[PDB]
Formats: sequence, C-alpha cells, structure tokens
Amino acid sequence: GPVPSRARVYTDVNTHRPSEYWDYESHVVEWGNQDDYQLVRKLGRGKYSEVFEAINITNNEKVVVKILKPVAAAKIKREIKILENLRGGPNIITLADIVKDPVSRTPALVFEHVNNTDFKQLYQTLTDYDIRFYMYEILKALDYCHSMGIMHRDVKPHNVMIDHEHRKLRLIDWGLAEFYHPGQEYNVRVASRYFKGPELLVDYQMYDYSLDMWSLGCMLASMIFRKEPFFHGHDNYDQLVRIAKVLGTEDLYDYIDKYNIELDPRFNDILGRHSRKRWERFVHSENQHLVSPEALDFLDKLLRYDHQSRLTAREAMEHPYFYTVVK
Ligand SMILES: Nc1ncnc2c1ncn2[C@@H]1O[C@H](COP(=O)(O)OP(=O)(O)OP(=O)(O)O)[C@@H](O)[C@H]1O
Ligand SMILES: O=C(OCC1CCN(CCNS(=O)(=O)c2ccccc2)CC1)c1c[nH]c2ccccc12
Repeated sequence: GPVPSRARVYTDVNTHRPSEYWDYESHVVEWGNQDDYQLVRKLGRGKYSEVFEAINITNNEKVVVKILKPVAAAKIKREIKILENLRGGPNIITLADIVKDPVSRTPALVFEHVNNTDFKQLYQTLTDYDIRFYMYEILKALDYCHSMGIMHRDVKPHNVMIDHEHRKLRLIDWGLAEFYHPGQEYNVRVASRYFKGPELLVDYQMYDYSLDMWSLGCMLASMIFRKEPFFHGHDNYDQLVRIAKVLGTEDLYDYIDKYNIELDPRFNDILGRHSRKRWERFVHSENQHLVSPEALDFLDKLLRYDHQSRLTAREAMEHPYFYTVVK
C-alpha cells in the first residue's frame, strides 16, 4: 500500500486546539435576518453556488451575497467555521453574516464588497514589479491559513480578488477548504483541473498544505510566460501528461516509487518518456521582460512532483525574487 506522509510545517496545530476549533459539525449557527439585504444583480452562477452584488439596508453598505445550492449545502458548517477562525487575517475575505434564503431553505453567506473583480482579468497585463507585489500578497494569506491549520484546496485566478487602484488583494471562496489532521486521507476531487497537484492526479490521498503551493506555482508560470493556462490538460489523465512534458518522466517515476503510489494502468501508454525541460524554453520576445534568474529559480522550487520538497509559504516569502518588493 502507499507510504504515509505528513506536512513538514504546522503539523500538529489542530491536535492542541480545543475540539470546538476544528469539530465544525458540533458548531451552532446563530442565524441572521435575510430581510436586512436587497439583491441588486447576479454576478455569477456555478455548479455549487450563486453570487450577488447586494446592499445592507440597516447601514446603507455594499455587500456580496453567496447562496448555496441544495447539493453543496451539506458542508456549510465547515465553510462557516473556517471563515470565522480566519476572520481578520491578512488578505482573507471577511464574513459579515449568515442568513437563510427567503424562497428556499438553503444557507446564504454575506461578505464585504471588493472592487475590480477577478485576478484573471488583470494577471495577464501586469508589469514584472506588480507580479512580484501581488505574489507576495497571496503568500501572506496562504501562510496565515496554513499557520491556522487550514488548506484552501482551490487556489486559482478566479479565487483572488484584486483592487488594482488601491493595490489590495483578497483570497475568496473557502467552500473547498479543510482542516489539516496528520495521517488523514482526503478526497482527491478538489481544485480546478489546470491547478490540480500531481498528488491529486495519481490518486495520493495523504496530502497537505503543499497542494496550495503547486496551484500557486501554476499561477506564477501563467503570469511570467503569458500562457493561460500553463498546463492545458484535456481531462485529469492528459493533465498529468502535460505536466510530464515539462518536468520530465524520470522525476515522476521517482515520486511514485518514494511513496509506493499505484499508477492507473491507463497511464502506461500515454505518459511516454520525457526529459526535464529548462524554464528558458518558455521565454520569448513578448514575455522576456517578466522573466529573471530569480523568477525561474523560484518557479523551479514550487513546481516539484514531490509535495514534501516544494517551498512552504514562509520559505517562498524569503526568496530573492521578493527582494525588490517594498516592505
Ligand atoms: N467578496 C466578493 N467581492 C466582490 N466580488 C465577488 C466576491 N465574491 C465573488 N465575487 C465575484 O462574483 C462573480 C461570480 O463568481 P462565481 O463564483 O460565479 O465564479 P467562480 O465560481 O469564481 O468561477 P469558477 O467557476 O471558475 O470557480 C465573480 O466574477 C467574482 O469576481
Ligand atoms: O431577494 C432575495 O431573494 C430573492 C431570491 C429568492 C430565491 N433564491 C433561490 C434559491 N434557490 S436554491 O435552490 O437554493 C439555489 C439555486 C441556484 C443557485 C443557488 C441556490 C434566489 C434569491 C433576498 C433578500 N435577502 C436575501 C438574503 C439571502 C438570500 C436571498 C435574499
């Protein structure tokens, strides 16, 4: 069977905390009043939730209302507990209220309003300095949630809200977030296809906070090389092939050997043989200004098959790539 794995940082944060911190099913929801809010317009509808721009009539302030679909309403206590535990933390979205929808029974989460929408809208037009600046801001949020014993598990450009005018950033959508418990086997059906770590693609369930660091590495490669997404898989199997064409097959097989990971037999005839490519191969005249030896060294230390070898959020913050950022 597979060889066990544990996080190399914040390993036992939840073992010491009182049961109330991580036992989300025991949490008692003190519901608010739905009538205090007026919906203005639908911002979007996904497979699990619906988001609206709204106004709190009790104080004239602008809010964001997220209504849960009945199918995704099962783990609402988990998302509430995580949001309350992280409230006030650096670059973390603030939960202001929890109400029930008027027509349907389903819970609705109320948040602070954040200007300029999606990270994806701006992340392909940033200067070198701005990529460095915003990467440091995301790292503050990830080190904070990891230090609090929580994995985000859905890091991607659509989940980062940036107010470019005020040089402000917020990490949103904590619907897939989970408490890290050493030795626990988690569900591998998390994160968006292009941002899934190799541990999810090979069905290795004993993963940790380092999953978020692979997703962050995917975001960095897309920004500095102007290629969105960087790893463009057709499905979950082709996603691993796309990765293998860059990182090579030798390091992939060394990874499955280290943790005694059983590979799906459908990978035998699609993986092939590939050597580790130099990051300089993705450099061209149109993206050369966004690339530096520091950027390539940093990217190389994030995008590693072995989840235990990747830089942690705190080590990433120490990298020379961030020396030019004003602190
Ligand atoms: N707290 C917030 N403040 C301001 N805008 C928000 C907030 N939360 C979500 N939005 C906006 O609401 C819109 C609807 O988001 P929606 O959840 O439908 O997309 P998504 O789920 O992020 O995309 P994906 O399906 O890739 O996850 C988004 O464009 C997003 O920018
Ligand atoms: O005007 C209001 O609600 C109008 C609508 C009442 C009906 N609901 C539909 C909920 N049905 S649902 O099946 O839960 C659903 C469907 C799609 C996506 C997510 C969830 C949409 C909003 C509200 C006024 N204050 C609120 C506070 C929370 C939620 C809604 C409101």
